[PDB]
Amino acid sequence: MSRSKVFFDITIGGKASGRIVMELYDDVVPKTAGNFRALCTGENGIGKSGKPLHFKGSKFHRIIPNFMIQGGDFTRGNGTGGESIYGEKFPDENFKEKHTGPGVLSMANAGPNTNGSQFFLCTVKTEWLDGKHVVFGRVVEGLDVVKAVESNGSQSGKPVKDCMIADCGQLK
Ligand code: PRO
Repeated sequence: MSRSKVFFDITIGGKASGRIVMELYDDVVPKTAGNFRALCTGENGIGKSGKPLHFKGSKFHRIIPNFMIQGGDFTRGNGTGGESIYGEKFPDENFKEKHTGPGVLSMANAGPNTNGSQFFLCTVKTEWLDGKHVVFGRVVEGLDVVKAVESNGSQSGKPVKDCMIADCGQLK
């Protein structure tokens, strides 16, 4: 069945750098896709954390060259935070989709069954994450914008400048 389309407009050090367009796999992982969709639109308002359940304004706090760009921590901004629309953590829905190449959209976590709002966009094939992170979508436009963000990461994960999701939402 159906697939939602969502976007991020990115700034890097405040400079507009383009739009990333993502297709979600609502047909394979509807609960996982649906959480991410709602966090793009902001439609579930204020969460248990007291902060908006919305990626807008948040950053890619962890970026690793030749690996992936990671965001979604809109409560702590640093990898410790994030909150799903379901309330904090939800189980791994399935591992039907794999990490096959750059562009893959997958959930960051802290171990089995700990999905929140943190996610990553792969800049390479990361087969070693298969069966441990739930893949729920892929980039279909703006992979160049993904690369631009990637150039600001470091081996340590720390970005050299703020890569921000200046706007986001759903297209259809
Ligand atoms: O941040 C990390 O290193 C792992 C791989 C991406 C999701 N969690």
